Amino acid sequence: MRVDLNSDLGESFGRYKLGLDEEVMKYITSANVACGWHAGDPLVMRKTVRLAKENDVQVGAHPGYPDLMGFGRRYMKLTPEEARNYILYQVGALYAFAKAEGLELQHVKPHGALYNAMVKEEDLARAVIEGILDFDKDLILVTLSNSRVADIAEEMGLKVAHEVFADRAYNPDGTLVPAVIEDKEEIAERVISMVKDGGIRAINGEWVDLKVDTICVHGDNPKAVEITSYIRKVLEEEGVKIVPMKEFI
Amino acid sequence: MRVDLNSDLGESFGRYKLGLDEEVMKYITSANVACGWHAGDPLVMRKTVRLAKENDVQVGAHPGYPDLMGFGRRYMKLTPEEARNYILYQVGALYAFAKAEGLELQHVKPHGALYNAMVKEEDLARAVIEGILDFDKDLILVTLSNSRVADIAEEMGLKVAHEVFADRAYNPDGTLVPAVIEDKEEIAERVISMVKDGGIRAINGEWVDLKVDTICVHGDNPKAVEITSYIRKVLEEEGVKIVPMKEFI
Amino acid sequence: MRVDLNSDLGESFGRYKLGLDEEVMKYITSANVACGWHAGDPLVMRKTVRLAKENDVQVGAHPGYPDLMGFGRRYMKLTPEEARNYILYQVGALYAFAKAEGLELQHVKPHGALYNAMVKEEDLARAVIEGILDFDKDLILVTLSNSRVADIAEEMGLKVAHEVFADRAYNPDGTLVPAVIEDKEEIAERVISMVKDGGIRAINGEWVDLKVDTICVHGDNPKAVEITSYIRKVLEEEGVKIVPMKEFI
Amino acid sequence: MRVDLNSDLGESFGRYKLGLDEEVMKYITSANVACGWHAGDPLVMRKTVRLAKENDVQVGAHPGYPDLMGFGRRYMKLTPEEARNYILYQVGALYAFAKAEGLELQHVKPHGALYNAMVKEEDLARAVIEGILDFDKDLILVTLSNSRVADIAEEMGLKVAHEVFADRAYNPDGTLVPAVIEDKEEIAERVISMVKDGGIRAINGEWVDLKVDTICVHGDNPKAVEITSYIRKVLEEEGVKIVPMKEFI
Repeated sequence: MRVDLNSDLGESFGRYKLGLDEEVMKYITSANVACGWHAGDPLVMRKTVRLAKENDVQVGAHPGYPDLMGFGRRYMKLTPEEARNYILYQVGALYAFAKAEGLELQHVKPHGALYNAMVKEEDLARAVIEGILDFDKDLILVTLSNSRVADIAEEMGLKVAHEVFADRAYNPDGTLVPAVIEDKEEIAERVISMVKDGGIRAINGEWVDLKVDTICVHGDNPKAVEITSYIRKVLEEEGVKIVPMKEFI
Repeated sequence: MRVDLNSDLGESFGRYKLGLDEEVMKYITSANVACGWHAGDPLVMRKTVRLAKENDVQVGAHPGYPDLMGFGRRYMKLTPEEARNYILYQVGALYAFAKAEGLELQHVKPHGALYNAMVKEEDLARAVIEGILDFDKDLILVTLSNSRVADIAEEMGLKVAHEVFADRAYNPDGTLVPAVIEDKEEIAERVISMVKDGGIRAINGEWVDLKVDTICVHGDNPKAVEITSYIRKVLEEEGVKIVPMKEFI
Repeated sequence: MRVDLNSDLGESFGRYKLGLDEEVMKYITSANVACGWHAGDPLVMRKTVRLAKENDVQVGAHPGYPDLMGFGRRYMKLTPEEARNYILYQVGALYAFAKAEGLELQHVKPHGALYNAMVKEEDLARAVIEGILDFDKDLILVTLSNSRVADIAEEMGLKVAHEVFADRAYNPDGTLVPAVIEDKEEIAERVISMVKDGGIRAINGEWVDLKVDTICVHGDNPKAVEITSYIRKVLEEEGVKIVPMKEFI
Repeated sequence: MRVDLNSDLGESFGRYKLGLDEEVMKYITSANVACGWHAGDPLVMRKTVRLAKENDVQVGAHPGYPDLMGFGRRYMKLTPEEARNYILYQVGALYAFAKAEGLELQHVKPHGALYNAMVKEEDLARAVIEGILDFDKDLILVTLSNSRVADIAEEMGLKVAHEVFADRAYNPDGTLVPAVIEDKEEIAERVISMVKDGGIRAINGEWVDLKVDTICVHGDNPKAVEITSYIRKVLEEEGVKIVPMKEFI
């Protein structure tokens, strides 16, 4: 068993500090760094990439819609070429920071509403993938496990990592319900089911098959960091190899 | 005699078309593409880089202050690390587009107020140069001919190209007066003096020594494109080799 | 017969000049001034309001989505309270300029994608109307002639002006086709049919009943200004009283 | 003895919560609400104004430079007409929210770098005051106690409130040192000296005469709220009347 632990970092902006990046960076293998559009800024990006380097964490881009006010959690209708180039712009911006710190970008994980819209609109998913291919065909796309987005990525020649969410309730079709488990013990249970059994039961009890390459964890507060630490703890005890996506995708 | 002809392009934004990029691209050797902060956007950047590729024009970054409303022509007080990373962010953003089109970035020419502030503040000039070095130590910095900025670049190990302005009046110290010659014949005269004699007379008649590596030309309207075409015309007749900076810097 | 002529003005931004505001201001009765979100800025707003005052033109707000890059022509999913307060913010911003010039705001006409989304989503139309009511219950909402938006405005107690587009093709249901008549003679024909006959034929020939309170005209270029002048010309010859909405709504 | 207690509120933005507005709103008499340029947004503005109404707190505008990334703490060179209209825009935006909640704006207190720049540049101070006069000549300007800005306001016909900072060290000339007292007991001491003795000693021991109309207090965290509560506590014990500026300016 092998799995990657990813977390959205560098989500602070200007005067506002969001999350506990340095703390959670001690448990994850991959960081999805905001690119200044839905969150983050140059100073936050440089700091986050530096922290990743010091913690031996892989850096990937976390592009989003041009909506700071909405934290990229609101749908914006974009043409395919707009989405393609908007993704390209953000990946390049973050790349400069990885380069400045002697690191290489590993992946690209779209943020919030963009992530959700790609799952629902195949043309948008294709546009985003095209933007990634424009920059580096070796980049790994992080998307919803077993989703059509993954099939499209494979069809277009882009490596893809199937992402699961242990603290989120699932619908029978594999999509997430718009319930969020809060106790670390229960979350740990779900993590084990996913890695050990390749699935989890949906809110109606139906079994959902899941490909597990990476698990999204959080570090918004001490409590979240606590849960993340425990997830790592349990995975280690189960003999699961915790390694970055680049090592097995 | 050899010289590069550079022009600020991709200065359009959203709905607004600024300049005649495709037309002027036929006469220049280097394009300074806006990076979305003071002007430009992802679509404009992609289009401008594509046009450069088709016209065999070298692409360089034209970063500016985060002030769209002011077109980057207003001073903003930045800390050295802010300036360093703000430059890095914009260079990376443009790099993605050059990469997408199979091109390599050649230079970095700061825009408007940032360009002027670097000439006046050595600590700011150093911060910008550090940001460029963070990305690619092979990039060429375009700055005011014979200015202290050029000396600082050399001291820090960054190649630098001395820029002159044939349609701008000069002060005895080599800085530009905050008068803009309008007739192409007169502008052509100044171009010849600079390349042929390594200088020009200031507004008070005093001779100003100038190192001439690149000449800034414009394409804001048919008239400007006309002047630019004539400048190329006259330089050709004088036996001057018109080639991109990378070939001789 | 009476009718108002409105035009979207103050759509310039920063360095970019858009349209021929001063010229077209000589023919219209109402100006819809951008509020800095999809276009416009403080200087453009002050200038446009000053021009309206000098030309005895009524000023109204032209709020849009927070998307400068897309000129407010892209749908953004907003919650009802977000839309309500986003409208309120923009109306207040423009109000300050009307006040500074001794003028009172007459109306509110949503811009681009927001205008279109209101026609399609009753909850969004209601949210926008609530925002207007929050500021001044005497403001007139400009919306698509005979649309459900108008009925909602009436139900909520807000005066509404039915808007028609003489240079746009219509669908049988009263909505516009996503064709734009270009010859002023033909446009003039449509203007006459609307004011004289209270309707126009859709693209399939079916008659469309239209309430005509205000006609949207343009001034993007000399040609558009030419058409606008002609529209005024023909309306005058037909004995139609050209007056601002406040005089008859 | 009478004094107003003001605090910068509504400084949150989008996803980011800054300060403890509702808590500190229980001790102050005047709130300086951000206008969306350096901080704040429509939802934060509406919420803050609603909270002020519920706590019987006066609302004033807290305009700043168009620099979210820098939280308005960075100098930006503006022309007098730019500053005038930039202030006007923000005051109007906030006014809409006060109006929506049945409240009237009481004052205008510039934020961060703009506040500091006005103290240093008389032409900028004049431009800001002109912008306020453009909107409502009855608005009160909050500025540095005994500063030239206050004299300019008086000369231009705008009421002005002299502001002091009990937790900040002073220079002999009345300006603040770029030290911040942290213990509430010491801060309380300074508050008493200012209200009781009309002054405080500068860092070098020299007595500084101060006009005391309003005291800036904070609510960034429980500790700051604690200090603010204590300040109110001590002022009450000293028999000082704590009332909003409009009641005595």
